[PDB]
Amino acid sequence: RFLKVKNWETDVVLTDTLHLKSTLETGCTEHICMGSIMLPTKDQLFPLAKEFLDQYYSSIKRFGSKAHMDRLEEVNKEIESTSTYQLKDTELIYGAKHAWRNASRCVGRIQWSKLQVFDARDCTTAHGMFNYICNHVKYATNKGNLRSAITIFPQRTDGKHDFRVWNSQLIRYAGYKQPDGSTLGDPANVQFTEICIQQGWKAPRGRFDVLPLLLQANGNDPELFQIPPELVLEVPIRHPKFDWFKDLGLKWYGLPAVSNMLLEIGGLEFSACPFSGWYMGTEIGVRDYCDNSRYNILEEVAKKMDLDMRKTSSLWKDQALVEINIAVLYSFQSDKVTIVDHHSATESFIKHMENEYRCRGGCPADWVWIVPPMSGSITPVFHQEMLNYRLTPSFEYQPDPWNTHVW
Amino acid sequence: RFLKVKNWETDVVLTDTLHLKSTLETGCTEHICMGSIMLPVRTKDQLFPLAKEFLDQYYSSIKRFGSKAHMDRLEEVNKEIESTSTYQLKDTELIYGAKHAWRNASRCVGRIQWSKLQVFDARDCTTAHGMFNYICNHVKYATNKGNLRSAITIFPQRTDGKHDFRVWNSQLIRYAGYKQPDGSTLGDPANVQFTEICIQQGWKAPRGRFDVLPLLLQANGNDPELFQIPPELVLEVPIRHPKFDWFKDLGLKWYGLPAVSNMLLEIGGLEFSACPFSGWYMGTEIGVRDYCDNSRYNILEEVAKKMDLDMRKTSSLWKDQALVEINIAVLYSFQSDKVTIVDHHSATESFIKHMENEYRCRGGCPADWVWIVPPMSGSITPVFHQEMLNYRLTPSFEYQPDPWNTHVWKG
Ligand code: HEM
Ligand code: HEM
Ligand SMILES: Nc1ccc2ccc(CCNCCCc3cccc(F)c3)cc2n1
Ligand SMILES: Nc1ccc2ccc(CCNCCCc3cccc(F)c3)cc2n1
Ligand SMILES: C[C@H](O)[C@H](O)[C@H]1CNc2nc(N)[nH]c(=O)c2N1
Ligand SMILES: C[C@H](O)[C@H](O)[C@H]1CNc2nc(N)[nH]c(=O)c2N1
Ligand SMILES: [Zn+2]
Repeated sequence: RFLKVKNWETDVVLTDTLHLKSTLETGCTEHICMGSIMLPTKDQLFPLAKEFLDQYYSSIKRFGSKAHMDRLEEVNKEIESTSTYQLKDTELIYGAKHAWRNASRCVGRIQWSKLQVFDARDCTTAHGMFNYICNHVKYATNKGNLRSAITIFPQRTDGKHDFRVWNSQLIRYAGYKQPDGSTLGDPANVQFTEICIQQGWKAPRGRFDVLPLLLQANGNDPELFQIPPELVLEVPIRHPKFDWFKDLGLKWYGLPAVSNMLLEIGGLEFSACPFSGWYMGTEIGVRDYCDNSRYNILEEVAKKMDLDMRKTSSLWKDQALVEINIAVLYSFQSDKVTIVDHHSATESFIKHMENEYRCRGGCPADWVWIVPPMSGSITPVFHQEMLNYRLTPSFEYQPDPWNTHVW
Repeated sequence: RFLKVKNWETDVVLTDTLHLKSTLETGCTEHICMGSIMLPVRTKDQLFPLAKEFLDQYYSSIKRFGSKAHMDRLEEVNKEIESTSTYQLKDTELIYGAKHAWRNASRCVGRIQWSKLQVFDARDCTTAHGMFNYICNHVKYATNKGNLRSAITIFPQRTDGKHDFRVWNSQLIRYAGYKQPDGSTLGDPANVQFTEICIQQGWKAPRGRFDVLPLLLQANGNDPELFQIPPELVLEVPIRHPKFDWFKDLGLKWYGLPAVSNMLLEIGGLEFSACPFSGWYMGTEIGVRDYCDNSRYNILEEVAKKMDLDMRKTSSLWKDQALVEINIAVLYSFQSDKVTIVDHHSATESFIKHMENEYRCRGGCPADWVWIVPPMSGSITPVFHQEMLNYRLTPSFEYQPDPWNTHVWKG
C-alpha cells in the first residue's frame, strides 16, 4: 500500500503514497509486466470534472470553501445542460502544468512549474492555428535562450470537429524513398512527407528540408503552411577536435516541439496542444543520427575516424557514438542554443524525485524512458528504482489523424 | 489470450502464448508497474501440484505425455510425498530442471546457450569439505584453461529449513573489500561486509586491492567453514589497452569465471539453496559496472586524468569517453589471453535470434528489458528496440536472503 523505492548507489529510500491516487490503468497485471511495450458521456464527465476541481482547490488551499463548492455546482450545472464545460484560465494553466508534472516518461520535469501557457481556445481556422504556432515558435526559441511553452487549441466537442496538428513535431526534416531504394533525409517522416506532397507541397528533395505545417481546424480538411525560415533556429554540427566533422553536412533544429499528443484535463480532451522545451543531447546524437532506422550515420563517421570496423569487439560503434554526441553538445553550446547533456539532466531529475517525494508523496517515473540511450549506468537514474503509474491531468497518444479523418 | 511484441527497428511482430503457463506473480498490477524494482518451507499440501506440473512438463518435453512411465512416476512421487513429505528427482529430471531454470531466466541475455549446461549432481554431499571438493571440480571443469564451459553444481535440497546447504559467498570467485579507518575502501566495495564475515571466521586477509576471497561453506544447516580455492585454479587476466601503454600501470586485473553462488533453484516445488552456476562474462559486466560504478572500483576519474580529457564540464562527455576505453581494454585483454568473453553487440544480437526462435518453437520467451539492455550504448544494441514481456515460469532461479541474517549459530 505505501511503497518504497531505493537508490542502489546512495541507499536513499523514498516512500510512495501518491500512487494510491492513481486512476488510469498501466497495461500490467500480477501475471505479466508490460513495462517495455511502447503503447499498452455526461455520466462519465462529472466524476472527472470533480476529481480535477478537488485537486485544484486543494492546491490553492481552498478545499471545502464556498468558492470550491460554488464552482463544483457551476460546472455541474454547465455539464447537465451543455454536455461539456469550459475551464477557467487559472484551471487551464494548472491543468497543463500538471499534465507535464505527471508525464512519467519525461526526465525534464524539474522545470514543470515554469511553463508558459498560450490559450488559443478562441481559434477557429487553420490560418489562425498557423498564427498561434508561429507566435509559439518565436516565443519559445527566444533567439536560442529557450523557454518552455504549450499552446492549447479548442477542446473536442462531438469528435466530428477536432482540432489537430498533423505534424508529429512543429519542426521536423523531410524523408523521401528513392528508386535507388535507400532513403534521403529522415526516414521516420517518409509517410508524412508523402501526405504533404500528396496535399501539394513542393519538396526541395534535400537531406534537411524543414517540413510544412498541416493544420486542421474544426474537423475540416487540413492545410499546408511554411513556417517562416527566420523562425526556425538551426545549428550546424561540428566537432571541437575533428575538422572533417563539419564536412559530413549535418545540422539540427534547436526547438523540440511535440504536436501530436492529446492533453486531458478534468475529462476534457485537447487534441491539439503542441508543447516545446529544449533538447537533451542524446535525443539528436544517439537517436536521430545513430538509430538504424533514422539518419544512421555511425558507419560513415567511424570511417572518418579510421577505427577498426572489422570486429564488433573493438567497440567502434561505441567510440563513434560518443564523438557524435560530444559534437552535438559542442555545436549548440557554441551557437548559444540551450541544450542539456544526459549527465546534467539525469542528476536534475534525481533532485526532482527527491522534491516530489517529500512535497507530494511521490513521482511517477518510467525507467525504460528515463534512463538515457547511452552510458545508462554512469547516470544516477540507472541505479534508482522508480514506480510507474498514471495520474491525471495527462498527455496521451492518439491515432495519427489520416487514419481517422473524413474528407 | 495472444499477446504481440513489436521490434520497432525491424517491424518484426511476435505472438506470445507461453505467458498463459505463468503461475507466479510479477509485483505489478493494473495500477502500478514495478518493472524497475530490483526485488519486488512447504507442506504436502502445496507440494504434489508443484510436482505434477513439473512432471507433466518433463514428460511432454520427452514426447511421453500420458505414457505408462509418466503415470507410474506421478504415482511414485505422490506416495513418496505423503510418506516422506518430500521427494527426490531422477537424474534426468534434475538436468531438465536446471536447464529450464536457465531458459526461464528473464533477466539473462545469454540464454541462447541454455541447453549446453553441464550439470553436476552433488546431492550425495554431506559436509563442507565435500562441498569444497565439489566446487573445486566445478571451477576447473568450467575454466577449462580459458575455453569456458557453462556449468552448475547442485547440493542437497531443503528439508525442514533447518538443515540447509548454502554457499555464503555471492560468487565463487570475487575480490575482498576493506573499509579503512579514513572511510576509503581498499578493493571491491561490494564485498566489504562479506569480507568482514570471513575475517571474523579467521581468514587472514592479505589486504590488497585484488585478494581472491575464501569460500565460506555451510552443509546440512551447520556453521560455515572457511576454505582457500587453490590459486592455480583461479584464472585471472591483467587488464591493458591496445593503444594506451599506461593502462597496464593502473594495476587492474579481473577473474575469468563468473559463477553466481547465492541463488535458489526451484524444480517441481523442491528448493535447492546451494546451486552455484557459471558461464562467461559479457565485457560490460566488468568494464561498465565492476570498474565504473561509483559504488565499485570507480576508476573513471583516474582513467580520464591519464587521457587528459576535459574534466571541468560533464558536457565534454569525459565520463563517456573513459568508459568506452575501459571496455575496449577489458575485451582486448580477455581475447589476447584466449579467455572466453563476449561483447555487448554480439551478445544482444544473439539474444534477439534466441528470442525469435523461442517464440516460434516455445510460443514465448519471458524477458526483462531493464536487465537485458546493456548498461552502455543501449540504443545501438538491437534489444533496446525490442518490446519484451516479462513473466515468471518454473523451474526458476530466485533470490534468497543472505545466510548471515538467518542462520542459527551452533558455536
Ligand atoms: C524543458 C526541457 C525538456 C527536456 C530536456 C525534456 C526531456 C525529455 C526526454 C529526453 C524525453 C524522452 C523523449 C524521447 O526519447 O522520445 C521526454 C519525453 C516526454 N516529455 Fe519532456 N522534456 C522537456 C520538456 C517537456 C515539456 C515542457 C513537456 C510538456 C509540457 C514535456 C512532456 C513529455 C512527454 C509527454 C514525454 C513522453 C511522450 C511519450 O510518451 O512519447 N517535456 N522529455
Ligand atoms: C554463458 C554465458 C552467460 C552470459 C554472457 C550470461 C550473461 C548475463 C548477464 C549480462 C546478466 C545480467 C547480469 C548483471 O548485470 O548483473 C545475466 C543474468 C542472469 N543470468 Fe546469465 N549469462 C550467462 C550464463 C548463465 C548461466 C549458465 C546461468 C544459470 C545456470 C545464468 C542465469 C542468469 C540469472 C539467474 C540471471 C539474473 C540474476 C539476477 O536476477 O540478479 N546465466 N546473465
Ligand atoms: N527535449 C524534449 C522535450 C519535450 C519532449 C516531449 C516529448 C518527446 C517525445 C515525443 N515522442 C513521441 C514518439 C514516440 C513513439 C511512441 C510510440 C511509437 C512510436 F513510433 C514513437 C520528446 C521531448 N524532448
Ligand atoms: N556472465 C554471467 C553469467 C551468468 C550470470 C548469472 C547471474 C548474474 C548476476 C548476479 N547478480 C546477483 C545480485 C544482483 C543484485 C540484486 C539485488 C541487489 C544487488 F546489489 C545485486 C550474472 C551473470 N553473468
Ligand atoms: C521497446 C522499447 O520500449 C523502446 O525501444 C523504447 C525504449 N526506451 C525509450 N526511451 C526513450 N527515452 N525514448 C524511446 O523512444 C524509447 N524507446
Ligand atoms: C533500479 C534498477 O532496476 C537497477 O539499478 C537495475 C537496472 N538494470 C540492471 N541491469 C542489469 N543487467 N544488471 C543490474 O544490476 C541492473 N540494475
Ligand atoms: Zn509492469
